[PDB]
Amino acid sequence: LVPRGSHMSIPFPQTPEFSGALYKPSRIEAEVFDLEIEGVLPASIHGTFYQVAPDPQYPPMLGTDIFFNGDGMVSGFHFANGKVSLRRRYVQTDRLLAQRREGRSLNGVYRNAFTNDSLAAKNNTTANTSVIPHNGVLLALKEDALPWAMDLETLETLGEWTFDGQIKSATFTAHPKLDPATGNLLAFSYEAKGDGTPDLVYFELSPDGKLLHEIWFQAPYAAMVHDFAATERYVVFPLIPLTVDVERMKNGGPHFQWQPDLPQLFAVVPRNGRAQDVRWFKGPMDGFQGHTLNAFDEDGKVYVDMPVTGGNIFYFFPQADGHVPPPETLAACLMRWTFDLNSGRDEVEPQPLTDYPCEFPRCDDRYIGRQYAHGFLLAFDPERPYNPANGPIPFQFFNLLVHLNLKTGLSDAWFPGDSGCFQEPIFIPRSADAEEADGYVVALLNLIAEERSELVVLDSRDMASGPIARIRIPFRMRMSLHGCWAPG
Ligand SMILES: [Fe+3]
Repeated sequence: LVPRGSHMSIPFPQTPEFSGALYKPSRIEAEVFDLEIEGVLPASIHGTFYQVAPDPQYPPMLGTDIFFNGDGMVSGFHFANGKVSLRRRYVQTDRLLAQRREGRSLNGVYRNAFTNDSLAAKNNTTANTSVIPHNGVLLALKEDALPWAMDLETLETLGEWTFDGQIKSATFTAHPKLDPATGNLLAFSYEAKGDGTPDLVYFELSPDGKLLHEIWFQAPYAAMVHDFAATERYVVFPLIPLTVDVERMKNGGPHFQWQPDLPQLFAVVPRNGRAQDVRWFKGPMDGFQGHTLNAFDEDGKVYVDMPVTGGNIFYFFPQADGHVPPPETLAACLMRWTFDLNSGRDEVEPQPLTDYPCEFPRCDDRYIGRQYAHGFLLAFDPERPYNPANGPIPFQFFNLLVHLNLKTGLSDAWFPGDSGCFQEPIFIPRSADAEEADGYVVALLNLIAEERSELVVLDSRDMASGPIARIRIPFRMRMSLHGCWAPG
């Protein structure tokens, strides 16, 4: 390093979080006016697939970092009349612009601003986790701060979005939902009054941005609430056993720490209710709640479907003794939780809906919060062939794109070959008439031995047959986090 002097950018680390087809940095802001398509893209698909990826503008100041900490890079694939175009742009966060001003990374440990350079922006957010259309803009979200608005067509950054000053929490979820009956934005905040606070808030916003209802209450301790579930009548907050200690953070340590002897906790509250209506339920220890597939309620009972994993998958938030289990050890599958508000019992056990591990679930947007029978999922089957030119098996490697029928319990999956894996899918209805889950499943396919990327389109009526269309991208797309479909 010394012979590089002080005027070069420092090298990226040679760690797994910066290596291979999935995690090597890209940093490409791009416009591709027309994409090559193999196969036949249905001409009736009309709208934009937005996705956000962490994609660090600079090598991290500390010489190491986690995937979840990268500057948000939003892609929009716009589908019209059989043609697809791509725009990819950074969210111009205060954090990004400060780093660009200095020409280097100014930010330290994930969600620990005490370890930043004093020239870092005050707002620590990277707006890197999800995207959703709301009130005429695209919101780029990350759960440590308010979201950042972008122009739906150009992906120009509009600024921090405060919802016309109505949202008074310190943070806003990256897992809001759109209510399919009203178009309301259903959202929440944890650590809602600052670092380490136990405050939780539910928010409900009209499609035109008006705050319709809020419910402030407190958890028994500060914990990660990554995703949530909203039904017709209830909201459920899953508190993952990852706890916050501000003193540990002042000393340079991680924002969260896994607690292996702390029950999974759920707060269940009426959607139009108040703090005093909150009820708490407890699940097993040493397990953690994945992303919500869907949820609904009927009579006394709230049902929530999600992956549940039997131990700490977050190696960067280790328990106090430093131990982290080998990810391969951990039992995971899709589960249904049932919260019976009329029962005597606080204690819940999740019931399996699959016998295989999976993540990145997607239901039909039109059935969010309602009784439903279908989900799309990514899964990893370790017995499928794996081309050794892929390199070592990366974090968030999923070699199957799956349609699960909840009525029969059967799965219909596409395997893309031994050099392929997937990013989070979206579902596009075949028409506004179409029955539940009848349409197209669209996802990025990473061809990791070639370091190439395609956006694939499958027909939900026959997933095993593979793509009806493969949209070739002329550069490698880094692994992403969440995306959404915005219908024209
Ligand atoms: Fe998420």
